[PDB]
Amino acid sequence: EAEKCTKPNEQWTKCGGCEGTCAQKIVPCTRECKPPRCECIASAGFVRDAQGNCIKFEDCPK
Repeated sequence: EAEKCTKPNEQWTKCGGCEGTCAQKIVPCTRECKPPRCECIASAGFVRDAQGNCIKFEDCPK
């Protein structure tokens, strides 16, 4: 109801910074939340490929 982003994955996220991987949907990160801006979203299910590529969880290798 508040998606002001265009490119895929990169969606509006108030607290950015770290994220999750295809092995750690949740990475331990203190109060290191980046300012509000379009970026990846772990709470939704986006993971960063080993190449640091923010992509849906299903967009993972085999």
